Amino acid sequence: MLDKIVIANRGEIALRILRACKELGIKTVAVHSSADRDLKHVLLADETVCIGPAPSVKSYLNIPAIISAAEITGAVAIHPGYGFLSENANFAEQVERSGFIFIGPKAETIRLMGDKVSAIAAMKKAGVPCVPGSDGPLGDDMDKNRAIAKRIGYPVIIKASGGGGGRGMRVVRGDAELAQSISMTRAEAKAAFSNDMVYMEKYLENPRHVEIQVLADGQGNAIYLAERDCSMQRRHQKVVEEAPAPGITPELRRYIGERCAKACVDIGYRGAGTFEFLFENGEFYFIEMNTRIQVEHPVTEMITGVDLIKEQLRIAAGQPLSIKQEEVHVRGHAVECRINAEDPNTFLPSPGKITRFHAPGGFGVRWESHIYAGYTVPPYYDSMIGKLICYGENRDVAIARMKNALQELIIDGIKTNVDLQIRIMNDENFQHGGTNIHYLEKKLGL
Ligand SMILES: Nc1ncc(C(=O)c2cccc(Br)c2)o1
Ligand SMILES: [Cl-]
Repeated sequence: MLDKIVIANRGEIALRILRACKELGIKTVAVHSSADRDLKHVLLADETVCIGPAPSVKSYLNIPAIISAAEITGAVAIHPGYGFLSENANFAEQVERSGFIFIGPKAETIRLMGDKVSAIAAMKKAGVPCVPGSDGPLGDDMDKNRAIAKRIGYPVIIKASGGGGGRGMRVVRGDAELAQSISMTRAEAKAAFSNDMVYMEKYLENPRHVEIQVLADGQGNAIYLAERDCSMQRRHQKVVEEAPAPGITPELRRYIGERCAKACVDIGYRGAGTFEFLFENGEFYFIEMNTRIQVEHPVTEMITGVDLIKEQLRIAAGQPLSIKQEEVHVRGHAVECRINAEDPNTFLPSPGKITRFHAPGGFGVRWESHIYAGYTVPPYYDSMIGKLICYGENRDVAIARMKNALQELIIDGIKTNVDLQIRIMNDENFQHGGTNIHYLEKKLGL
């Protein structure tokens, strides 16, 4: 087992990683900004290193400072969590070059998945179903670009190869808007990623977001741990996630899961990963792969019993996966509601001091958060302050427990989305299940 690790993150996920480390007897190093001295995981960590001032550029994105922290404490590995540097291939490369273990895949694999065009090409080669598309970058020849759109058939969507997560894209419904749509996507990608490469896909009107969780070790084992539906979104940010995805049969699960696991073997994947699919009319279409552990990982843990963070750490130490595919079984159902410190009318972050706090409890209730009474949510970071995860023997029980748990949850002193989450739980289309990626913004606009 890894002797000591740097937790290169903050808030709920840093606490999540800390708990996993403690369970495995791994010593913890909490690197934190000057604004995060009183984070719960920092207070619980074996060692702490302040790596810079509040702004993320000088702290949680500060590569030299994070690596120096690992050096000075005699740590052997770095867990990047999600966000920040978790998908930064240059960071992973530096970590390994500096002699530390990066908890994640090889840097080359991170780089591959950050290149949406080359990632699609690899998955298609591996036998994973992808969206009908350009199968390559679009050039400057508008005759060729029109020809690609015709072959695919309108409507189409232009996407940035350096983008992802709903960022950097526009829908084209005919020839008249094609040139400008390509030009604008190119410009925005250049400004945001210094990478103007763009590609084209068939536009799917009302798909669901269904993603497959994988784990792969260094012994050549690769498994899939069912799927999650993450369709409930505002401005491409997930609000509610659940596992398994409603309407997905064991046959479909097996079909798509086996292809994801096979792809992992082909590409030499290692660690946790997520294959994102658009799912429409009974068909899966690969769009992107995330290499990090994700925000929504706990719903998968609830239905499989697999502790995914502990698996990441076991994998990094050189241990094989603790479970085989034939030992992975979907049981029950889990729902996650993201708790955000946000204004209900503007949806802008609403930081400040929590005055009263009470977490829900009970059978099937899981609370993932660093927050406590008297804790100040800083303005410098993401609005998500907690995750409420409820499990039941079926979806209806999971939702019932979520409703009860949300009513027990007290967070005073700051504005939160608890009331919105309650509304969603009570929404008759959500209760039916299988709402598409556009549902929430439509519901709120009505
Ligand atoms: N082929 C394809 N269709 C839609 C998509 C998307 O990724 C997407 C996601 C969110 C919103 C919108 Br509009 C499109 O990709
Ligand atoms: Cl994430």
